[PDB]
Amino acid sequence: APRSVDWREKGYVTPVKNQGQCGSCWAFSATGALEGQMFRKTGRLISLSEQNLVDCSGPQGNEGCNGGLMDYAFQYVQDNGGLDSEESYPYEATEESCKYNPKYSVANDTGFVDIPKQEKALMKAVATVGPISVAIDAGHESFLFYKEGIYFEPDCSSEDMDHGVLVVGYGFESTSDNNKYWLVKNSWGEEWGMGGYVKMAKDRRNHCGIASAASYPTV
Ligand SMILES: *C(=N)C1(NC(=O)[C@@H]2C[C@@H](S(=O)(=O)c3ccccc3Cl)CN2C(=O)C2(c3ccc(Br)cc3)CC2)CC1
Repeated sequence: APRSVDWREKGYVTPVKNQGQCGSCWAFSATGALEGQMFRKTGRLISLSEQNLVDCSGPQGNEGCNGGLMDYAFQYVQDNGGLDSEESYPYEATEESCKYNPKYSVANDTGFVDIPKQEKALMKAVATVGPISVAIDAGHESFLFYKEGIYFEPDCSSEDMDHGVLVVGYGFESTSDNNKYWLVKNSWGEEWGMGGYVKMAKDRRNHCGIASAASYPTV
């Protein structure tokens, strides 16, 4: 694999969004991964509707503003035969009745791939596929108040993840002893972290569980 990857530079990634006070992180992770894969397929980057996921994917197991799984979201898109654009079905940050309209579907998927639970496998997937949905342990205030640099939290769990985010690349800082990172897009607005991104510690024993539940949709 390349020593560094950044899919933002290749046009795969929409600007950072803000889930607000709705527990819809999973929906933002899922739209980010699907935005990437649709861009690979068609050459068109189109922002996708998180609200469509929040309102409509209960049958697949998602719980609206009380949590969900990216793979359940990918299953919804396949079962449903589509997913509306962000423009057509804007974000409300509250769980509402399903308003999916197939006229404004701009994305599709045919299933999903769960990546083997190791960072070397995650790196291979990021290098070859595009942005990847991942689960992390975000349950420390060190993460809440992250500003810049490589995030490392000694108490982070590799097994107990509570936040879905998007790996858009990886690389290394030239600074000191530990310098590799995953480039991660969050859904907490541009104010948080590095314009909404966090450099998460890479190749340090699956830090925060970033390789424990990684997946992407097939298109
Ligand atoms: C986002 N605003 C919040 N977190 C979640 O919904 C979070 C996303 C995924 S995960 O990425 O943490 C994960 C964890 C374990 C295994 C796979 C994945 Cl993808 C699940 N989330 C959770 O917080 C849990 C969950 C699992 C399933 C359902 Br349905 C609801 C919630 C508790 C694991 C709401 C804060």
